[PDB]
Amino acid sequence: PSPTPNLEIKYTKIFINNEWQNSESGRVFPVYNPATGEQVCEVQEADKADIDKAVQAARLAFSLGSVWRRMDASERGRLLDKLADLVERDRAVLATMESLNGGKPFLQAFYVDLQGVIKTFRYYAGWADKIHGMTIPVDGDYFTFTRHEPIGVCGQIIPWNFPLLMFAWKIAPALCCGNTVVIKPAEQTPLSALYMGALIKEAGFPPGVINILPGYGPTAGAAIASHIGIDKIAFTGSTEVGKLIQEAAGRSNLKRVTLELGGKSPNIIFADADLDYAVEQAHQGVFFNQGQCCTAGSRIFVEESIYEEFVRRSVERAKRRVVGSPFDPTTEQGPQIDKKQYNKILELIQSGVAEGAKLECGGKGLGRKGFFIEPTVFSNVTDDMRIAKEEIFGPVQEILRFKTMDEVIERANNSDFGLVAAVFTNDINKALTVSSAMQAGTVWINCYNALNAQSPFGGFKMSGNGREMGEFGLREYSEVKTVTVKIPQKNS
Amino acid sequence: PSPTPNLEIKYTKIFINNEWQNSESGRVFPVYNPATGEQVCEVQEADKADIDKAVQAARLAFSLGSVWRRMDASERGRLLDKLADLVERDRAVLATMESLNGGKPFLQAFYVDLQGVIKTFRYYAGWADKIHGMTIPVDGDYFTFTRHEPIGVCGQIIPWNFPLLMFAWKIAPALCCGNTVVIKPAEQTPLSALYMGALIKEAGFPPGVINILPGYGPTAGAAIASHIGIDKIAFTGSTEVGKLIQEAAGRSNLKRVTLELGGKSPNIIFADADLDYAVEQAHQGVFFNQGQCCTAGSRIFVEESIYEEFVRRSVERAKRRVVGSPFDPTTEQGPQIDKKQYNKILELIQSGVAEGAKLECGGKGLGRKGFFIEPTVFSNVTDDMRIAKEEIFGPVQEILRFKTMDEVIERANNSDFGLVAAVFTNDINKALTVSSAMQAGTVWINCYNALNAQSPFGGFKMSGNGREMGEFGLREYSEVKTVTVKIPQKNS
Amino acid sequence: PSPTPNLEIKYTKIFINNEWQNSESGRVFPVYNPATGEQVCEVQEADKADIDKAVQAARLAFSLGSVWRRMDASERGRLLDKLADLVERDRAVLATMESLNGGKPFLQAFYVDLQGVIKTFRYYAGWADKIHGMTIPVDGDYFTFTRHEPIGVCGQIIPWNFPLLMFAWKIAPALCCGNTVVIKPAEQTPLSALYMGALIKEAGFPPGVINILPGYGPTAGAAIASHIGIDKIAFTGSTEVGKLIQEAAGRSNLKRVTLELGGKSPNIIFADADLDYAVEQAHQGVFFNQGQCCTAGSRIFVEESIYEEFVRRSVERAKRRVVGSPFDPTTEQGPQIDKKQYNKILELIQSGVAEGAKLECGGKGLGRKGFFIEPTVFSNVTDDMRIAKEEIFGPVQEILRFKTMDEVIERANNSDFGLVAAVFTNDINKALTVSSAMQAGTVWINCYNALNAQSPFGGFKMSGNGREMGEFGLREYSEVKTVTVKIPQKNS
Amino acid sequence: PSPTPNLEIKYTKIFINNEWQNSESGRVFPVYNPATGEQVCEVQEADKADIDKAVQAARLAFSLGSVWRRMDASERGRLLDKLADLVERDRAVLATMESLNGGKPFLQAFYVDLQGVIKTFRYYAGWADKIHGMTIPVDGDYFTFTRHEPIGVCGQIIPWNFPLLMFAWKIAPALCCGNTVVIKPAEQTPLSALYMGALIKEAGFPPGVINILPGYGPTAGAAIASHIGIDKIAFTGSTEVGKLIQEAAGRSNLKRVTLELGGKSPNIIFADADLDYAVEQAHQGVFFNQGQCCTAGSRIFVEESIYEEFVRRSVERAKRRVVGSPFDPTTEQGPQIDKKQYNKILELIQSGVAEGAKLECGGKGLGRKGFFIEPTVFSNVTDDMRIAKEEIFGPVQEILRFKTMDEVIERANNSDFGLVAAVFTNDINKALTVSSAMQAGTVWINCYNALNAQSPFGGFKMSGNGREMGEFGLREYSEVKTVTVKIPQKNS
Ligand SMILES: NC(=O)c1ccc[n+]([C@@H]2O[C@H](COP(=O)([O-])OP(=O)(O)OC[C@H]3O[C@@H](n4cnc5c(N)ncnc54)[C@H](O)[C@@H]3O)[C@@H](O)[C@H]2O)c1
Ligand SMILES: *[C@H](Cl)C(=O)NCCCCCCCCNC(=O)C(Cl)Cl
Repeated sequence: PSPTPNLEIKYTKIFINNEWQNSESGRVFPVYNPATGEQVCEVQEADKADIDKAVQAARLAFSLGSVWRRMDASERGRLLDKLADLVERDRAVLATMESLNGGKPFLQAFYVDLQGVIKTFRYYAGWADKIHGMTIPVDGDYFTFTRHEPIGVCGQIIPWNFPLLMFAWKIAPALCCGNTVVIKPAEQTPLSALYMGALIKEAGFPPGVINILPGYGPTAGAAIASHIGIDKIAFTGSTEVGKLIQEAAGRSNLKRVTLELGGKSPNIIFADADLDYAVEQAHQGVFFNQGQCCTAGSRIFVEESIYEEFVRRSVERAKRRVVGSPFDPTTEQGPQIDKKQYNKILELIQSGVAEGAKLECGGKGLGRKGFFIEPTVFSNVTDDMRIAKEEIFGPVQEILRFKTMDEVIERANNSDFGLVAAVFTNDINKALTVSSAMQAGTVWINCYNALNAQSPFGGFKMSGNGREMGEFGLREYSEVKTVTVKIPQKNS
Repeated sequence: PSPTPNLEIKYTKIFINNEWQNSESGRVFPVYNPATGEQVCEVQEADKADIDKAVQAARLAFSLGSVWRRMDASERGRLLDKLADLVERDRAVLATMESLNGGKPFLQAFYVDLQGVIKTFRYYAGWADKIHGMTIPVDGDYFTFTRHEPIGVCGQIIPWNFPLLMFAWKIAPALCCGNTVVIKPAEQTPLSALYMGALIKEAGFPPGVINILPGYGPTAGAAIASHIGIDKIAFTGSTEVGKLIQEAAGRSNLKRVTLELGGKSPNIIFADADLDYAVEQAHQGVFFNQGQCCTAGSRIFVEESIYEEFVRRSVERAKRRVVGSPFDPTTEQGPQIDKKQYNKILELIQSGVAEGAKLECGGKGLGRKGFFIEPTVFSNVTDDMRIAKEEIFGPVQEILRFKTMDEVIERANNSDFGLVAAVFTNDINKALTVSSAMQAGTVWINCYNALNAQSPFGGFKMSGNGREMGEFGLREYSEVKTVTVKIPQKNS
Repeated sequence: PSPTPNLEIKYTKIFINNEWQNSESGRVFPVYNPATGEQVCEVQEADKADIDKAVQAARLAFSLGSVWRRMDASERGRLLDKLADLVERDRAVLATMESLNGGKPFLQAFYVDLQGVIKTFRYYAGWADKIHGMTIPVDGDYFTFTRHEPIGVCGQIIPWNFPLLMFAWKIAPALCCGNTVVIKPAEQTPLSALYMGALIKEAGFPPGVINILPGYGPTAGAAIASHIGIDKIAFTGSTEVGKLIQEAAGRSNLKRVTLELGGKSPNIIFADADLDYAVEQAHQGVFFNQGQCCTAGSRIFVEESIYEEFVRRSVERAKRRVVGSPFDPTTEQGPQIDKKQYNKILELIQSGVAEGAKLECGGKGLGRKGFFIEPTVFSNVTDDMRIAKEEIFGPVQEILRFKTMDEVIERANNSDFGLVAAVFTNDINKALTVSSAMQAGTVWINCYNALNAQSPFGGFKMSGNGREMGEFGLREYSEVKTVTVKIPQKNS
Repeated sequence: PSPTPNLEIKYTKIFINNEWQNSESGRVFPVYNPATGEQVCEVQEADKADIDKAVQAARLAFSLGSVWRRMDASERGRLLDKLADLVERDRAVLATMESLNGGKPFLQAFYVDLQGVIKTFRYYAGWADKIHGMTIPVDGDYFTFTRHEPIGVCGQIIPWNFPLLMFAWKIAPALCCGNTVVIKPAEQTPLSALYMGALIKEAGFPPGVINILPGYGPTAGAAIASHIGIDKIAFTGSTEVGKLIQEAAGRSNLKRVTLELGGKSPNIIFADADLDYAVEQAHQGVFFNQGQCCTAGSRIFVEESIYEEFVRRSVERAKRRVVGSPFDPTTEQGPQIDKKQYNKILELIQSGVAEGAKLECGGKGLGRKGFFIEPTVFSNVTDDMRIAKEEIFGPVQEILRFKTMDEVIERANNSDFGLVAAVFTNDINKALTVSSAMQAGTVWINCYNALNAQSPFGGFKMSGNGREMGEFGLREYSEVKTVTVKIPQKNS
């Protein structure tokens, strides 16, 4: 596959009730190509007034007796499958847009992100008519059952590091369960979300079931978080804003909250691991998607006896990693998303030099247009360094050494985060002891970043709450109702 | 059974690490009998310094390799069953304490509250070794499974209207899942919870697994809600404090939050219901437990053709309702909990008279000592009256009229609350249509207040977040971990 | 839609390993049109040697490391969805074939049977990657989980009354779970099953995963039931043959057995039912599919006070029921399947007259070409009559009267069968009491023959064992393996 | 604990409807001590006439409106817990009976069998009120739910090798689900089951819910298997009789059937296993319970490089295994059950010698009284030998050698049985590849005979049908009913 030549950005308006609208204020905001710094287009800027219009449309679409509420659950599923068909048809267009707008190498957006999007919609297409309540053998002369209903209007806020994939992760389970949605893409990367609005219309979703509101965080995002007519919010982003979201839910209407936030995830390499394999997994585990990934394995603990060789191989690999234009097929790493993130990464790199970590390679920006940074490897990292504690979200690998299993379990768990973890060993007892002891929502054994539509994902500790993907991803998008019926005489 | 004669209050200290402790400040606080106003005893007053000690004890008991972590899940269940046996042995003592301290008629404390306590422990005793994760047929050469682990240190805050029962509702699922607990009873009603500490020690729970911290809201309660070493908080109480709890969770450490809060629940009586049964069920649905129940059916909608007869019968029932000493076996209604609640009820009664509802009977305090209120009935209630909107938590029945099913569904659902609802009709189509349309966590058909250990309970909208009881109550007290193992070759 | 003009039968051979094969013996057997008696075509006649070759192909396709075993579960689901797409593409052809071969009115095969086929494949397409095992908190220092594996080679035998729909009901869950299949359509109706083999190949199922073996019962069917290389058998047909199947499994290799067999199902009409609706539902409930349906409501019990009016309305409806050529859009009822069934029906009708049931209308064959029987209604049926006890499988309606709920529950359950039951009443207490007391696998309330892909179906008593459709339909097609791993130290 | 001095055998009669009855014929049968050959007592001999009375009693106890059918599910659970309490109270008496009657060393009966009995009853006590049906979001305007009802009268036939444990495994899930039971202990070992009747009466089960019918196979057992009034049969015993049971169910009334039958289970030892641990586990895995265990690891495959050392260590262990009086605390191995089993073992030992296996030690009877056999080890066993294919059920260990993982997987799976399997290795990849490839219902990794009340258990292939223990054990004892209600308008 090749990037779509001369990609037209057709959809730049607010999507409400299946109609393209200007912002109430008339304001628009610029969207950039992070690889060149040039403006790609302008987009209508949603603010609190547009959120209120979107919530009203989503609320009306959810009303008892509406098309969306009366629809067979199996037909909700068919609509998700139709949406997957349209994404597959437009796969190269959407991957080009993800590359252009988000800086991802086009072939990675096509084979990773877009494959994840399609598989997510197809997976949840299958769940819609398989969401079951229960019947319960309660005490007394009663018939008791549960109804698993949609919650209602779900507000969703997503970040710039996986714009389209996070859009799909959020709307697929919500729609699977029968909710309606007001979703706010990141101001950096609204474009593929807006294109999805055109596919949502083309697939035949009833108006108001999905409303897409491009805009800034403190305006549009905060309006969603505090809205008294939104029943549930899902947020993926920084831990700092996660706190604000949960606080705003409590101050407003006690909407249900799920969060996916930062990580500083440990990747533990025992001396019996295959080094060809573990070095490459650990390299991808921290450098994938320009380092802009919540799952980044940013604390690699390596057993002492293989530490020097592991560092040696990792440095050779980082020095070889190809940075360049996202449309070039040889590019492995594109730019960071913007100047703020670029500056944040360099400041943390500078703190690592100042705190005495060993800079093995990289450590500087490239002098090109856009926001490109050399693949950077630190060794001799220790637990109290800022780079060992703070999420970098950049192409910065950190390698630590350990001696014993009990020691590395303690150090791996000594974090306020707990998103993912990994252990590489062939010893069954160590693998299961370490994976059971990790305080993390996903633990990989002999792999890294193995995510699948079928398996739930989410944080321990301050990395978030709730799970996404899998069956358990549905639980955050339903409200349980118990119905208890007096009967004349109960028999088993 | 008879109230225990000359009940002495043996347990008045703070319970941490299975030992009885004085408050760090040295302060005690008085506990009163709401039927007489007399002081019953004094109890050690926990504050932030005591909460800090309790969290440390609970964290140590939760450490990997501890007695509580290593215990077979089936043996966690055995301990809950042993606790139930001890409650059963001491049922009269505990019911006497609930009557003396909480104002509940002794026979109701004995046959309702204590029965629910025993059944709750026995129910969750059976779940401990039946909490299952899953194995998942993910894409790719992987073996994927989930582990359902305890979260950690759970802080629990409970109110004064069901002191012992809410104690059991909170600690039983938490312990069943393997958590450790710091629990704060209401300052009005600490005594039965402290007695439970003695039984917890006698049953053999490891030290630090349950810690019981009597004290006030802004001191002990707020110290739990903002504690950075508490992983999860559960709260039952006012909507106003629930909002503060959820905000404090976001501001502090993003601890997981469940809430059970206010209600203004509708009870819908159709003309084809069994009338005398519906009158009695709706009477109990308002007046049970001195009206101090989150489930109170405080908006009774009666179809117009039976409205006058329903009111007349309801008024006759409320006039003969026996109000008196909780220890007297003829007493149906004890006092309200304290002067603050007493005054709140009286002011809402005045608002009902001022806004033109028809005071059919009652409406005043009874006697001079304690906090007794005449059973009160308002008819001709309309939806915009304060007594139709605000939770009263007193013995005040509100009766409204309606004409059509569509109308009453809309009016029932027009509420920021959504805790329970009921419909009385012999028509299967009406019953299913109304119960499916209610925006409430529990809907009763031809009954009211039918609560069972087996069935989940909780609020829609601002009545709460999450569910308690049943299998689903366990979901708030576990963390899901996904483990994904790379394998050489997958076969189905 | 309209019948495919001049339908040529393209597929007439045995389907093994995605190849079209002649019988090992060279023998063929004729296939007839039951509406004219004319021979439609000849089909290769499978016998024991052909079954043996098919089992070998299915076994090789199930080998560890094979394409079908290694495929992602989600990709097994995609293949079922592709098969559904192809059935939809060829819907009119397939409905024409079911009409020409089976006698079903074309419009019914198109809108009922073929819709069920498509919905069945699409439903199970969604389950394949959602079949989960469990992880278990066992006693001791162990990690225990379950794998739900396909059983292996499944033998399936289906009857002539729903040839294509039952073909789908059988193969869809078996393939969903990852099994391979040797399936034997009824000798009267092999044609649509053979066409499906072409679609199975076109969709891309690996060779040997589905093998289709047309032939006779005591030859091909018996060879499947006794085969020592078949792990599981599923049979739908007569109770008599079901007994032979279970016996043959015990005598041979103890293959797992599920059975769907006869019924004599009760349909209970209380005096408050809507007669316009209930008369039509009970009419369709006996007469659907020429009366050739296991779910037939062949014992209608009508409350005394509306019995005469119900009989009057039922007779009027039967007298207007249009019998004729299946291709005529106005036809409601086609012919019976063959002369043997035709003769069985008429002999039972004669038994009814001889035992004193009141023949209200019908009772004779129509005297044209083909096997057409007048729609027949008996009133004054009593429980001891042959027609009240024996499954007729023809267009014969039996109407009984009852007085009390206790009485009708006892008479309804006084059967060796227990496939289905129904109750028509608006009284919620009677509806739930009757439905709960029925000894039947499916109970309808205020409807009849409401079957859905999402709902499990199957018999109590001698109407069968196991369930089909829904999630539970999967349980008969997987084998549970428990894996228990010793670990150094368990923690919760 | 010590064996109970002066053990009186108090309960020797038939147990029907909670009454002790004489046999209808008047016959009694003798019961022997297999360590001495002496007669212990005589027991009333049930035959067809007694089965008939028991089925009538069980049917009446199951009728709608009976005490057992109306009981809260939670109270069925309380009765199982009470039965566990009484077994614990009488643990030493019951273990003395199992030792005296079954030949089990008393300490093994006390610490293994009786612990399993108690844990089984306590586990299923917790399931009774947690058996849930589902509510289902079907297509069309319907409300659909399932109820999981008890099947009815369950016949249960158990063997002599774990008399009390198998009695508990059978009646616990049946009663949990609400069935009634007619259970026939083995003629060799009726005593502990009859004692359980006294405890069942003492615990307070309603009359007729459990009926205990001591007697022989072709008389009492065949009467159960053929009974037209029994809904379900469960049988544990020989493969040959299991085939007869399944055939008899087909011939009689199509009762549902579960079977636990023979095994020839493989135990695979890789060179990288912990060798001394593996030797001891594999020794217990074949010699436990006098070798009379369906799970016996009677094909030990040892990787060639550790084969000679493994043989030498296994021979040393067998030569020191203490065979002697079951009441003696030094005894590890008691006698075989009776003269028939003794002779069958001796003949198979001769077969191994004749066919060229290396007799390393043992091979003859021990002493002159009772049925004691020397612990016997064969090495250089090959797959075609009779001792490698036929279940011995005696203290005969067989050791085989292998070279590759692919080879040992193929040889382990080349069997008509598939009850259990095990693999010993410290390599995670080999452990998971082998366990996934095994055609067996339980696979242990680095352990053997790790059985737990929480884990389901049962055979692949001819080792049986169905699963026992765990949640899945309940599925064989419930009947699923789908209830589908027409509703005016469906909303999600
Ligand atoms: N996958 C993730 O969890 C993820 C994604 C992006 C960034 N981060 C972390 O965040 C750091 C900073 O990046 P960022 O500033 O773009 O993250 P961010 O949290 O500010 O932005 C994520 C989303 O939150 C919206 N948002 C911002 N402020 C909001 C507010 N006050 N109220 C409601 N919504 C608001 C944003 O518009 C965007 O849609 C990064 O360095 C990284 O460490 C994590
Ligand atoms: C005995 Cl199994 C028998 O005759 N069964 C057929 C009953 C068919 C009822 C009408 C067809 C229903 C079509 N719908 C479906 O197949 C749904 Cl997908 Cl379950």
